Amino acid sequence: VKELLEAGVHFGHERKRWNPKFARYIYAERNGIHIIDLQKTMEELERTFRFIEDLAMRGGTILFVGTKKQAQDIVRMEAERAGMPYVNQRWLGGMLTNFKTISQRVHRLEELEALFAS
RNA sequence: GGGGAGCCCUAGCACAGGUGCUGCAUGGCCGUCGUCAGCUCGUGCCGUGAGGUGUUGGGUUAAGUCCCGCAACGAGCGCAACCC
Repeated sequence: VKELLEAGVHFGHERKRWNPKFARYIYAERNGIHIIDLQKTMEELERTFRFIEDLAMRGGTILFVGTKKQAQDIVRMEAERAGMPYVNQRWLGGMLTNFKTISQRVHRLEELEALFAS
């Protein structure tokens, strides 16, 4: 499934503007663009969804942050079904250092919903 | 009959007074740049740090007025509004 549906439509891309370490995950580089090796993918993927299975089998959440048309749409959609918060918007500065600030904004938006129903 | 009080007279005294200088010792009060849109606070991030950031970028407005971007998210005095 993973390997076989992946060759369905995605793998390698980008014109040789490649970061060193990333190309350790890479086989070939031809036809003009790199070729992703689905092996290391599935390695880091059994690992990934092991991590994800655990963290989801004790409750905790993780984000979906995507801000490029494509990605953007999907994330929010999936997020709603996934429950978890989505960031398809300007990932604002401080969000994960300024928790008290963003929480200010939140409580105020809750208050928007408050003073709106009155 | 005198002493005492508001009460005026004269010497003496402590004093008043002076629109005499000093706005380069000052308050207060007006000017003026100028209704020009300007001066900053808060957590976070960048910078060894002074500090920067926010406020530099584009369209727009009477406007730091609003939008877009965006390492920031906002917040106060200004502009406006509450006043005639």
